[PDB]
Amino acid sequence: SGFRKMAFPSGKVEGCMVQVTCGTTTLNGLWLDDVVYCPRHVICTSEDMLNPNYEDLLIRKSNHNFLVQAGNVQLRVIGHSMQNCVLKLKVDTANPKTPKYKFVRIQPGQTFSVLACYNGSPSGVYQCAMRPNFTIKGSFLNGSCGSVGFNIDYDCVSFCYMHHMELPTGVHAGTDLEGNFYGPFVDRQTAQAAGTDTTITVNVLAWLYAAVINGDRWFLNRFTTTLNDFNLVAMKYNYEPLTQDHVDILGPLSAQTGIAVLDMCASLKELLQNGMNGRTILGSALLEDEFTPFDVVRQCSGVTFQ
Amino acid sequence: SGFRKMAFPSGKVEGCMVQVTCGTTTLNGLWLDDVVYCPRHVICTSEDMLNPNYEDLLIRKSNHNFLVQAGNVQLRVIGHSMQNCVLKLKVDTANPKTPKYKFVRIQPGQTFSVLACYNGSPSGVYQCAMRPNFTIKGSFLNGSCGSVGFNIDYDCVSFCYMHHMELPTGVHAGTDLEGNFYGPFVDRQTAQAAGTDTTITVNVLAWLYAAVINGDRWFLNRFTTTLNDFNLVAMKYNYEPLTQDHVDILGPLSAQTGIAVLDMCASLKELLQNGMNGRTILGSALLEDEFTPFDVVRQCSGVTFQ
Ligand SMILES: *CC(=O)c1cccc(NP(=O)(Oc2ccccc2)Oc2ccccc2)c1
Ligand SMILES: *CC(=O)c1cccc(NP(=O)(Oc2ccccc2)Oc2ccccc2)c1
Repeated sequence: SGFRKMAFPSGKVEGCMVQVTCGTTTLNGLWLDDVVYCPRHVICTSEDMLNPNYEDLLIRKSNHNFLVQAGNVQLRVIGHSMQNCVLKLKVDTANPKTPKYKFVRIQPGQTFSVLACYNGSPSGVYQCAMRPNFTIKGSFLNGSCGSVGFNIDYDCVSFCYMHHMELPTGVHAGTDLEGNFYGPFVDRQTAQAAGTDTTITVNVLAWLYAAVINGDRWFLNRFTTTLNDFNLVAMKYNYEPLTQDHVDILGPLSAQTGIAVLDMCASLKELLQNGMNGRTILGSALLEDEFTPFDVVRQCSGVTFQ
Repeated sequence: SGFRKMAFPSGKVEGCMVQVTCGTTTLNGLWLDDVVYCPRHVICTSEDMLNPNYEDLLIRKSNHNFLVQAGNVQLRVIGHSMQNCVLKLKVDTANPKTPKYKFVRIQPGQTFSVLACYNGSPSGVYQCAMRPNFTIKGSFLNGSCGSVGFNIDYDCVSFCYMHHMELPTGVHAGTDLEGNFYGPFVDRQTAQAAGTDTTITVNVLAWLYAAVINGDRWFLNRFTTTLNDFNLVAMKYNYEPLTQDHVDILGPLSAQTGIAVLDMCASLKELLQNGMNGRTILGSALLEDEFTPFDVVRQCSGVTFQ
């Protein structure tokens, strides 16, 4: 029993984290095989905020202008190239700790673990979600860029996020590991702001199923809803539309608990319309939307506490 | 910016996790140097619930009745002893991945990371606190006992918790790494229940300071309180008494924000008496008490967003 915001064990990623320095700029990089991946921001100077031209900035650099430090070992850079908003530094040594890995570009509503790092040293691990507006609500201080986000599946690390920047609302923006930003953001000092965000409906429903699996049914009711009428309510509360595909995805949790998906939708509609009246669910007084259906199945028992 | 329930990076502990089997009972163990630590429950049989006599159960075992599996390598047990509610199995191989480590018995209100494991394989990492009633609100399924809790400080892992059992309210009980339970619990199938719990006042205050550091002052007021009058309110709301030592401990956060501790106490008193009125703090609609003052200082910037 119990339900926590749980991250993947971070060891396989810890062994990949390095420090990259170009001139006076230092940040984190990810060392896999003989390549180090890092934000291309590392070639920026103190003046290059407004409109840096990265191609122009990079042609002015040589391999030896890049310093890569892996623990107490300096790695020699033997090639460099830029791919979208990431730099790839070929080093003369393959990381002996490279895990089995993949690079994945995730959809909004998907969750992942973040290993926050400073100067190539991991500091903490936490779970977050790609928001519908393609920001993440992370916890990052200066020096954290190049920290990565990941999922682990049968010992294969799927990297999905590299941290670049903090927007004015305190939320975070970054790229996949091929350097393409999530969302409309660009790596330049221009007015950029998070777009209006929405609540991830399919994840709220998954977490209501987690609450039931764990033994709690207070918020359930005798009603059902059509998918159309639910989505009318959802739209009113700034929730994302629920698709038939989402309903399909919630199938296994529905079957484990015996609660039809559209019946849980009627539960959620009542919760939106009436609030919680001072009660909690899984120890929260708000509806939680940063657990996917897969996350619930992974963490919860396969046997419901009936 | 941002504030998350952050765990320590778990790699140094992952490399220590093994599987221990005695007869038909299997659970997790912790391999440090040439010793494996595990719950003494591993020598229990299917019938030994009510009142097992562990000394009697153990004298009936030999070294070879214990099977220790570390990845795909079997470790040979060459000695065994029991210390309180843990077993120590001397193996013929020192763990080459042993980190610098210590064993610590923590006070209630202290936090730590848990690496949940099954069959010696880590599954997830999360943060929790030793509650005042000496349970933890973990996330554990069958097979998780022997999973450990830990803090990391300058590459030294301080182990503080080994998981044993789940109580009827779904909260969790376990030992320090020398096998002494936290709380009054015993490892036998007898009616045992969590005692009434309280909210960890000094941690709530730390988290209010985190909210201010991150840029949010809505809940502040122009009032102060004496420590005595605050504790009268605290006692009324099932909060723990605040001591002058706690006030001292909150000194650095007070100094970083310019908010005297007793002024933050007046804030908290108002929040208890009036509720939040639909507002949130650091994205929570409840007052959070599983961040220590040390946790806040570690995660937050050293510069307040004024
Ligand atoms: C650390 C890192 O990798 C990084 C990546 C992108 C952007 C930034 N900092 P920022 O202030 O923008 C730049 C400044 C100078 C040179 C290039 C980019 O990020 C930012 C934040 C909010 C709005 C606009 C830009 C660091
Ligand atoms: C897995 C493990 O290490 C462990 C440690 C202590 C207790 C248990 N299970 P439990 O049902 O009690 C025992 C059963 C059989 C033999 C010995 C102990 O735990 C428990 C839970 C709630 C009330 C009382 C006991 C597993």
